[PDB]
Amino acid sequence: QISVRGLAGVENVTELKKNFNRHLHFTLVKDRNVATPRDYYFALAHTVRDHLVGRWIRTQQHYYEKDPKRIYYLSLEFYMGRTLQNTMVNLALENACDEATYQLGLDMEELEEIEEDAGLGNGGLGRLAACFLDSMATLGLAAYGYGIRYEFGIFNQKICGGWQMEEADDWLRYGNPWEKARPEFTLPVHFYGRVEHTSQGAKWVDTQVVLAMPYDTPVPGYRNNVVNTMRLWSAKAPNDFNLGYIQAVLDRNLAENISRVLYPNDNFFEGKELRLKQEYFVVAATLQDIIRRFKSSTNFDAFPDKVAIQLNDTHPSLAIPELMRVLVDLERLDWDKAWEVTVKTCAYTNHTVLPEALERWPVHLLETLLPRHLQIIYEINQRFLNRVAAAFPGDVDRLRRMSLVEEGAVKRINMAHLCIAGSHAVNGVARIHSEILKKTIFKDFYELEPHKFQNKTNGITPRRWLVLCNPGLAEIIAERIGEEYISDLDQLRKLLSYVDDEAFIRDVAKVKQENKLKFAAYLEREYKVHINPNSLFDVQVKRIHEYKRQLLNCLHVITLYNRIKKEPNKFVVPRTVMIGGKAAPGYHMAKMIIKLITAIGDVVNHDPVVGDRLRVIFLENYRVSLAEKVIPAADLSEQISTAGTEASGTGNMKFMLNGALTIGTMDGANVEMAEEAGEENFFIFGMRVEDVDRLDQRGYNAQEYYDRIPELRQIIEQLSSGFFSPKQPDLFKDIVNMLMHHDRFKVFADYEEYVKCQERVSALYKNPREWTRMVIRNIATSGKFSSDRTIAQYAREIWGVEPSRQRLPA
Amino acid sequence: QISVRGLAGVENVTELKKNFNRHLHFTLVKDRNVATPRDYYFALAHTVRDHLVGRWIRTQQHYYEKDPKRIYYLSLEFYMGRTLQNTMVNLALENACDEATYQLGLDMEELEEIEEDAGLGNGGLGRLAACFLDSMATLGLAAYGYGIRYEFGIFNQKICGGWQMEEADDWLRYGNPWEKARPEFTLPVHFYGRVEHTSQGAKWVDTQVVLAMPYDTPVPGYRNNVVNTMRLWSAKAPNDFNLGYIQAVLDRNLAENISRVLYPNDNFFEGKELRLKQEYFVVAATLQDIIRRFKSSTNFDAFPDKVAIQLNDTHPSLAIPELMRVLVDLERLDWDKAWEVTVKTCAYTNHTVLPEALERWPVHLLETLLPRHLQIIYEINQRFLNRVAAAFPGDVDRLRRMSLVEEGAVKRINMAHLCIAGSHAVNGVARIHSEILKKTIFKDFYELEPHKFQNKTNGITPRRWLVLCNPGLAEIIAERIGEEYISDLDQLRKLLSYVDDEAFIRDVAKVKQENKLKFAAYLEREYKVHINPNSLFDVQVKRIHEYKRQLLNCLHVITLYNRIKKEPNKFVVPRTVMIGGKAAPGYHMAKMIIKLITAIGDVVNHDPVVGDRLRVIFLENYRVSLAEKVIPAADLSEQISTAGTEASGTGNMKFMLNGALTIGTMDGANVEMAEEAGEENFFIFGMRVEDVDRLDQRGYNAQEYYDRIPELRQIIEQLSSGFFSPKQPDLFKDIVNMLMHHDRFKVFADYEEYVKCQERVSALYKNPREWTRMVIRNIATSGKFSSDRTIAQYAREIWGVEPSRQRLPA
Ligand SMILES: O=C(NC(=O)c1cc2ccccc2[nH]1)N[C@@H]1O[C@H](CO)[C@@H](O)[C@H](O)[C@H]1O
Ligand SMILES: O=C(NC(=O)c1cc2ccccc2[nH]1)N[C@@H]1O[C@H](CO)[C@@H](O)[C@H](O)[C@H]1O
Ligand SMILES: O=C(NC(=O)c1cc2ccccc2[nH]1)N[C@@H]1O[C@H](CO)[C@@H](O)[C@H](O)[C@H]1O
Ligand SMILES: O=C(NC(=O)c1cc2ccccc2[nH]1)N[C@@H]1O[C@H](CO)[C@@H](O)[C@H](O)[C@H]1O
Ligand SMILES: *Cc1c(COP(=O)(O)O)cnc(C)c1O
Ligand SMILES: *Cc1c(COP(=O)(O)O)cnc(C)c1O
Repeated sequence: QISVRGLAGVENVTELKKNFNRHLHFTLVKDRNVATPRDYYFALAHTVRDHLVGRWIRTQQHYYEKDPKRIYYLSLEFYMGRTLQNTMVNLALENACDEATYQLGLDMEELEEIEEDAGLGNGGLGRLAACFLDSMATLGLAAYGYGIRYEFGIFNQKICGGWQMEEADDWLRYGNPWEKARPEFTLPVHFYGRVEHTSQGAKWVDTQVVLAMPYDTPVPGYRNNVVNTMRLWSAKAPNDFNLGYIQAVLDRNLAENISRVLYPNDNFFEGKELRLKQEYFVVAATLQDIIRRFKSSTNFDAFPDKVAIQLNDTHPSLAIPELMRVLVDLERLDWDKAWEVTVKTCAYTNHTVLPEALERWPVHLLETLLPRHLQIIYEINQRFLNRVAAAFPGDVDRLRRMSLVEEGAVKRINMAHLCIAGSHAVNGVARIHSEILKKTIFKDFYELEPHKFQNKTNGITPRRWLVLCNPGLAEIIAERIGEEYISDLDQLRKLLSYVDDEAFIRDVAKVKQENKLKFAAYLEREYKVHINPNSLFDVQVKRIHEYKRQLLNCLHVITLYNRIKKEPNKFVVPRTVMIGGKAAPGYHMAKMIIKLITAIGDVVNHDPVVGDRLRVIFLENYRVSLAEKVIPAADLSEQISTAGTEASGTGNMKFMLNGALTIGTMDGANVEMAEEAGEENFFIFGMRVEDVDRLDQRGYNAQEYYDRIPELRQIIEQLSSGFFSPKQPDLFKDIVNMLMHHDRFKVFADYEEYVKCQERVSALYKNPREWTRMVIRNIATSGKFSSDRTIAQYAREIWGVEPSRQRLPA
Repeated sequence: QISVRGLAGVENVTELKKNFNRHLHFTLVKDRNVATPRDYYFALAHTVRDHLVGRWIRTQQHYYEKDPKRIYYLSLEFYMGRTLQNTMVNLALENACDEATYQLGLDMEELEEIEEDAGLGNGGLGRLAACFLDSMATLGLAAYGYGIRYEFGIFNQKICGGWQMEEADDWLRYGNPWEKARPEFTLPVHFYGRVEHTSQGAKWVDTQVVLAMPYDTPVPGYRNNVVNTMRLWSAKAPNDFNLGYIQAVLDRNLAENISRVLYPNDNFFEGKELRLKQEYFVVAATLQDIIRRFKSSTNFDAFPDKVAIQLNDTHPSLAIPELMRVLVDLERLDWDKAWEVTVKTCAYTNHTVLPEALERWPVHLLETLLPRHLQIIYEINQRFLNRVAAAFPGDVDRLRRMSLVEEGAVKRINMAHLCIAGSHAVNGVARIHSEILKKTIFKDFYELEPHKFQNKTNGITPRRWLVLCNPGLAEIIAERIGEEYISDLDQLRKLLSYVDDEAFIRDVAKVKQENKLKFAAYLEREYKVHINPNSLFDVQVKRIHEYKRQLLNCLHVITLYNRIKKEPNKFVVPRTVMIGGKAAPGYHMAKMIIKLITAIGDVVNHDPVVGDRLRVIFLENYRVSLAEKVIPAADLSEQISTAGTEASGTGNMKFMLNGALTIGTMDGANVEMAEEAGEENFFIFGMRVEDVDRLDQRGYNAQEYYDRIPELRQIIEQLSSGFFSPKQPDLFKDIVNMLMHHDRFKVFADYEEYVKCQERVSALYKNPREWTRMVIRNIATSGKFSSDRTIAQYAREIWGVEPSRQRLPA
């Protein structure tokens, strides 16, 4: 149908049809008489999967022959989403499969909706890992993603009586065609025990053993015949575990619980033992795998020349002391040499400056679970602090600030401090964030070792986030500038010479309208909710957090409602306000915010005077597959975090690429997005980082804003009096109390500028031609935010490897 | 190589080779450079599996079109063993696969040894179910085996310091190519809750739900293109289960523990809640499946015309009240009609008369777990006892004897009584056993309903137990009488005209010698134990039980040792005495018996004066795959249970078919085996059932035998003094105490006759020609003991269906 989806050659279509029928018969044990849509999905998945095999085997043997430096990306989260369409896109099989299925009497888009998301992440950090894998394969790097195969990913969200309910994400129930179990490569992981000091160094003895069984998933590059590997570890009990008899067999569950479920708390670090076990589990199994592969190429001087380990936050930070443990205790290297190798091997990426999110493990937990690692951490700390003392003589407070060990009621290990000490490179994820790290939380470390600190601005893959989710836009771009931009996104700059092109203006607006119509139809069919497709689609989708200020959006919504009620017969630009995202199960305030959004909808959506001029919808179960639907449909992207709190954001980049305009603060990557597009093409409002600092020095008094802004006062009175909860008048008392007395994120301080800025959005939307021209200026300058750019920078500036767009033979 | 293994056609071999290579590549994601023997096994399994698919689909659609009466075989145990060779045998693919693999540079026999046994049973009862499935498919019956997919089967046995150690049988670790998961056919099973009595009958409410997910395994008939199904249920938690958050997800393990492990206690009924859950789990899921299939052919009058349910012991006895529950509470049938349907549908097979093995469930357990079923059981009991009272007026003691409810400290439900009341047919498993049921434990029930009581003598499948395990014997038989005997075992009678045939005598002896050489080589390679292949192979393999009298065998072994020590320079017929079998983990005496056997070996095997004249070996980890190796190698089959205790035995039949002579009591099927072969061709010794009864009336005094038999006295003195345990002199005090004071199975009473009979065995073995002639007379009369005969009798006399050897189109 469309060019970017590839060729549907007669020979290919014929072969796909027969292989589909072969799998339906031999693999699924079904015929066309009893087969269901799910059976058809699986037949197609197996058919497409077959095309990966040759490339997967030959990519891996190519790495063995050429022996390049290997990149190991360690993460507790990989937010992959669906695999079928992405695989077809990267193999140029989409049109051929569409034709093959069509000739068999099937709708491929219907089959695609059957696949479960691989939801092995919470949000941004997990999705970044996924985009990175796609980019590393596209750029021909010898890269491996290592993580945990959770039996249950991020919970499915149900909304019941306006409240979030959590249900288990049983994503493996029907099987996973994309993984290959590798039981033959199972490795042991050790826990508990004790340290014995002998004549020839320390020995870690009397341990309990859990087995790590790998499952491999192919990661195809974009049309370069490269297929890399994501290896996820699953926990298995040894066969003599607990070996009255029945109970011993049942108790195997305790060991296997390590890989059972993803921790869904992305707001607040909780020092839970099971989480610590998960972190060591992935680190210990992965490092054994790395060392084995290195030995199968005695001398560890060349280790950092052949191995790079990237730590996705501090979650896999135990890699540092584990590598030291193996090198010192098992390989018998001297400490100084092992440390040199470790530092040159490891690099650390930070994703937030919020203090409550930072990992600070109680010493007593590490003492019991990982006694040798604690001893190694203590030794690292002493040697590090001796360096600090030598560089800054007499600065005793610096010594306590920089220590890996934090004193207090309970002693804790600061895992970020461990990561900085043990890595040759530390990076933030957007320019402003990286600067904040050097000026604030890691200031002391920057002063000691300035060369370690870098920036790597985040990005998104244009395969999933344009070609896959928005083929209509990809095609109209391809018609003008060709197909090369898909792996070279900077080429989008060529679209600037089309800003006054009448045909292109019409085509861009048409694609958006089609996407909006499709999403409006999705909402009616799956949820029975009615929306006006002609309204401005105002979208805020992301995890629910106070710092992300969904509450500020709520205040604007109520403002618009109140203004309509005051002047009913005055024209306003119609809006559909959509808010979606999951709340961490133990985050009370976030759960209250969800209830508020639904409560506002209950009032607004049923007011006859409002009509179709304002609609408020909570998008249930926001996840990767839903993002792929809603982002192409969006007109306005809400990126409204308090300046200095969102490290980067990546949803922002997805919206920019797909033809939405952005209303945002100068926070995270918003700054660079505005820099690329031009400030005149961005709806920028509110306090800058410097303004927040000034307010903190003075003291934030929310009462001041309440007293001076009548429209804000009305909203607070409505919330407190029970206007949005008639049967439970004091339901939102916690929200009001927080806003008035304990608001860390200064919601009231940005209220006036936000509402005014929103008025300017509505003004521009009244002029469809000028709206679309500004959209074109955004899409055309989105090139910097390709994860291909991000990965090329990691490769050149941290890992010491050169990317390549050269094809492997098919 | 050999005729019975089929043709190796050029076209077939070529196609098998290419499909092997296709699976190694696409399915296993390997090439010949990195593939291991295990990978090669899996490639072959997938290749052979492909040949089942068409036949499996067309068999099932054939049953849908013809709509014959369906047979449902309900069992908690299916002892299947390995599947690869059996599938090849039944599809006539063995020679072709042998050639295909040979041309690829692989030894098929080496690949076959990689497959894990499906050890989903304890012994005889579980293996009977497996042989029955094979026979039902071979006889063209529309039959379904229903059971539980245990994650862990019967434990692997390790011998450490002479003691049994148990380790988990993790049989699914590398995957199971023979099962097809059917998640789409998942059904709910209900537990706990309470009964509510409304205007329109009882309702079972407030239950907890566990899901039953089926896995289907193909059961191929012998070269008739029939492929039936074994459906095994796996336990799954519902997605809202327990739905702080983390714990709720982890707690899903509690529901899923239902299908975790096979109970290994085959000696003593233990009223454990988890076992009760397993029994209801299989019954509830199965009956829903049956009713659904019946409705997809309103009127349940035709139910017994279309459905037969066979209960393998009382383990699935809850089928009776569950069927009543569905018919009365859900379908709204009146009680009397539902009861008529139930009785005509169900039949019960008993497997033991030992009181401690009979299921007697505490009422309090059923009250809590299955409150509606208990109410139904009470109603069944009242109506049944009203019938007893009408037939035998004034016989008050008969009423308490026949009650389903047993009074005492704790009230219990006798599940055997439930089965008899609710079944139209009750059978024992050998003629003597069936007679014992009518004269003793079920005497009252036989007097009330004599027409219900039947015999169905057990059998074994000649596919697994001759063609598969002993191809050399199968071939020499086939050379004389053709191939038809494999599905018509009565044809073996034709071999009687070869008893004086010099060529056949030589061929039978040669095959035995080859089998003995092969097994002697197996013992050296896998266990490093040395045996003399020229010695008489004296074998007792079966689960360790006091009633099976491994201890009597032990006494004979020590007798032979003592006689050698007394007269060292006298010739004795050399023997290798092999004893193998698992003990239930909580059966102390059985564990002591294993230790005794190894302790005897430790003394006997290292005595220089003995030399190679006597060797005692404990065969570790006895299981189906090991039985297939040792049985063909055996000269003497030990079947020495106390008369009246072994219901049938089936190991006895396996040995008879494979050219061993039998030393045995007149117990179980031994009686019929001796009847078929002629008593002159069997080594029969010891008390008959009548002799045991006489001794019980008088009182068994072991001291009498000890006082009157000097050779027995010596052995007891050796055991007590610490001759077989020098460092732990009183190790065997428990065994001596039991034998002297508390022996339920009268070991001493059969000692003298046993030793004398064993002397006659040795005498015959000195004459190779006459030994072999007697062997021929045994093999030639083994035909009755085909499970094809057994199943034909069940079909005609219980199920009301006619078997067929007619082929389905390929
Ligand atoms: O597709 C699958 N087929 C079989 O397991 C199967 C076909 C067949 C034919 C005859 C006899 C036995 C047979 N068995 N299995 C799925 O293969 C998926 C993709 O690898 C797995 O994720 C999933 O766990 C597994 O259920
Ligand atoms: O997604 C992020 N963090 C987590 O998911 C997270 C789970 C967790 C568990 C325990 C302790 C800490 C934890 N954190 N950070 C995002 O990471 C994205 C990728 O850099 C950024 O764009 C975005 O600004 C940032 O908020
Ligand atoms: O044989 C199997 N192959 C795969 O799972 C597989 C091939 C492949 C190629 C590219 C990308 C992904 C891929 N995945 N799976 C086994 O299939 C067996 C037989 O059905 C199962 O018992 C067992 O659980 C399962 O591991
Ligand atoms: O194998 C048998 N029984 C069991 O495995 C068994 C497990 C179990 C658990 C709880 C309660 C009772 C239990 N029992 N019985 C054999 O069943 C065989 C098949 O009929 C006979 O040949 C043989 O004589 C007989 O001993
Ligand atoms: C991109 C993405 C995110 C990250 O969004 P931010 O707005 O940058 O926090 C979270 N969840 C999903 C499903 C995503 O796709
Ligand atoms: C046949 C068989 C049995 C039953 O043997 P009996 O001697 O009849 O108790 C037990 N275990 C296995 C593995 C068998 O094959």
